[PDB]
Amino acid sequence: SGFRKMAFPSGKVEGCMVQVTCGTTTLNGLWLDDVVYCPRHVICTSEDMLNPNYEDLLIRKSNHNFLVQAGNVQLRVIGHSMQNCVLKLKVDTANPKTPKYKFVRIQPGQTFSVLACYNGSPSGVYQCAMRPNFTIKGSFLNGSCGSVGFNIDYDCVSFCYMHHMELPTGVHAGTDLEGNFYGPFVDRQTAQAAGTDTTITVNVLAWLYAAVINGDRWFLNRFTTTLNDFNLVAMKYNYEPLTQDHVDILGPLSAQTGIAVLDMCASLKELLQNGMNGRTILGSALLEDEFTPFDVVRQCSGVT
Amino acid sequence: SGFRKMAFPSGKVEGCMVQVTCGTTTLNGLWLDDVVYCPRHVICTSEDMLNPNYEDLLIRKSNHNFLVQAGNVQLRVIGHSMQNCVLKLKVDTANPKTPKYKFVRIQPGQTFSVLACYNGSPSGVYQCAMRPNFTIKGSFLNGSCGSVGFNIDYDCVSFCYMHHMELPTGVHAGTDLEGNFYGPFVDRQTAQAAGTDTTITVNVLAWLYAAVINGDRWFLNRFTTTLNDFNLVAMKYNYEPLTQDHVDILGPLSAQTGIAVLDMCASLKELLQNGMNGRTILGSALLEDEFTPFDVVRQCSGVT
Ligand SMILES: *C(=N)[C@H](C[C@@H]1CCNC1=O)NC(=O)[C@H](Cc1ccccc1)NC(=O)[C@@H](NC(=O)OC(C)(C)C)C(C)(C)C
Ligand SMILES: *C(=N)[C@H](C[C@@H]1CCNC1=O)NC(=O)[C@H](Cc1ccccc1)NC(=O)[C@@H](NC(=O)OC(C)(C)C)C(C)(C)C
Repeated sequence: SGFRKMAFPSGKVEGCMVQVTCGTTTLNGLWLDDVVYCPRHVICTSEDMLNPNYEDLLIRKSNHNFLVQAGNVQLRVIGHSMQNCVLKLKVDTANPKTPKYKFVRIQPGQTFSVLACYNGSPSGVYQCAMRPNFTIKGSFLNGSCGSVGFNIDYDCVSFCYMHHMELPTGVHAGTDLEGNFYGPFVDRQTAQAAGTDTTITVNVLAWLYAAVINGDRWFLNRFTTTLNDFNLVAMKYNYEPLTQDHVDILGPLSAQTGIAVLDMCASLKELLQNGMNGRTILGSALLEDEFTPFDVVRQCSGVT
Repeated sequence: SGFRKMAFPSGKVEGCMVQVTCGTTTLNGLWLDDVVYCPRHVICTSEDMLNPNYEDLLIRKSNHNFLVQAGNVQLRVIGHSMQNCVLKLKVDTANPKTPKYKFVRIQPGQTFSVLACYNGSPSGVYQCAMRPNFTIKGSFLNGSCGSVGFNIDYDCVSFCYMHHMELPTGVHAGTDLEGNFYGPFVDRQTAQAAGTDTTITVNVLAWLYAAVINGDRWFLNRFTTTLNDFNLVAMKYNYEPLTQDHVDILGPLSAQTGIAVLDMCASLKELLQNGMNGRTILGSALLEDEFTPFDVVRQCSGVT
């Protein structure tokens, strides 16, 4: 038992990280087969981002303007192209540690692991959720761009995030591996900011189910609520309205525990209105919303 | 910026995990050079732990009673011995992915990463602290024993924990890699339990310094306290008394931020007495005590 914010083992992704240098800018790239993926802003100088014409900037560059270092070894760039906000550098060597992989675009509320990298080398791993405002609560410093977010299925790495920028409140925005930013954010110097960050209701309910699986049952009550009644409370306290689709994906956890989804909603509704009596659920004095229903099943049974 | 509970990249340790089977018991082992380390309880049946004489149990066994599987490959056990609560199985093949490594025993309050494993295969990674009651807040299921905890220096993996058992409150106890349990716990069926879990004061102060580095400064005040005055407040709210040694190791963070340690103690003292105004520090409504002063420096600057 016990329940922790748990990341995927990073070894498969560690073998894909390389360093990309263009001019005086150094960041990380993702080396899969004979292609290296990295943020396109690597071609900007300190004073190119004010009004960056990425097309003109890249047209001015050639292959020898891009340096790729894999550990101690220089990889020779033999081609380059741009796809949305991602630069694609063709190299003369296929990565011998290329994993089976997919490029996926996730929905808000879904989770993934981040391998934070500097100088093309792994530094740390942590678990993130794509917030409803399309930011993530990362930990990133100078040189971290090109770090990736991912999930693992069996032996297949699903890459879903590449890091580009930090917003004024210390949260972060990036793209999928096709270069399309999550949310309305862009790799330009405009007055961008994270909006209000709503609590992911279906994730909180999943975490409450995790608590029941772990023997924490004090918050359950014998009186059911309605979806409309629960949502009335959910708009206050800044929770996402619970949809029928969200009720649906909580089904497997409801069947496993014997607690009807609307009974758990009644429990959550009571917790919001009366507050937690300085009390812990899974050892936390707060409701956690960065576990999906699939995350709970994986950690509680699927890992075995 | 941003600050997250961050684990070390697990790839170096993933290559050391193997599966160990004895009788009907299957768990994980750590394969370094030509030795496999695993909990000695693997030699017990379901009804041997009531009064286990591990010496007699191991004397009855031979090499062919131990099966070690590294991925798809059986490793031949050619020797066996017991050191404290750890079994050491000599195999005929040295691990080709053996990292540079050390066996270390950590102090309470220090942190490490856990690679949770099942069937000798990595499942997830998360960050733990050795609690003052000598337990860790892990996430472990059946078959997880032999999962290890570690820190990484440069290229050297410092193994500090191997998982053995779960206590009634859903926390966990284990040994160092020499087989000596942390705390008063034993691999026997006695009425063991985690005691009161004290808050690691020096870690909370370190995290407050991390908040200042990240631009969170609202909790600072211009009035200093004394160590004795702070500790009077610290015994209430169940904080560890702050020692001069703890003040010492906060020195580098105090110099970096310009905030004297006793000024941060005054800030912490005010936070405990008046509570947090539903307010967030680093986006958390609570004080976090699972980051050491070295953890803060690593995440804020050292990773670059
Ligand atoms: C990439 N290495 C770097 C990562 C950030 C450094 C500080 N924390 C981070 O997460 N990102 C940047 O430097 C980007 C520009 C860039 C560079 C290389 C590749 C891709 C993108 N710039 C910023 O994140 C920037 N934010 C910013 O301008 O925010 C606005 C647009 C004003 C809302 C700064 C954090 C550097 C101020
Ligand atoms: C190892 N695979 C297993 C891991 C635990 C299963 C449930 N969560 C876990 O962390 N540990 C055990 O099964 C141990 C015995 C053992 C087996 C193999 C190697 C080493 C040790 N037993 C327990 O953890 C046990 N706790 C227990 O008896 O607690 C007392 C001693 C009564 C306080 C159980 C969790 C299985 C009840």
